Amino acid sequence: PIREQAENIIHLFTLTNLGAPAAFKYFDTTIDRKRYTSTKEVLDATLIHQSITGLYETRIDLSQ
DNA sequence: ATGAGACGCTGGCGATTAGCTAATCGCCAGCGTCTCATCTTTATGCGCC
Repeated sequence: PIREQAENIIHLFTLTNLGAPAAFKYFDTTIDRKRYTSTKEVLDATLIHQSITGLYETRIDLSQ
């Protein structure tokens, strides 16, 4: 039914939530958390030194 | 002429689970012949505008 599928579509949003990844379920399908076990890709990413309203963005290209 | 709005351990381990070039050196390399002819070219030796 449509209602249950809506509730479980709602359940799926925690995967797209901001922040730490935590587990959840869709019906009986336990959907675990996707942890990022390697931090090598950050080393050549873009450092974002930040400000309280997110209006004043200062960006640093981590290539030095 | 009342009954909604306020939703979790995760990070830091082990310990699986999975998977990959690279640096060093050594080995070891298809080869055998003949015939036949064919042309060149070189060393030396001989001549004045």
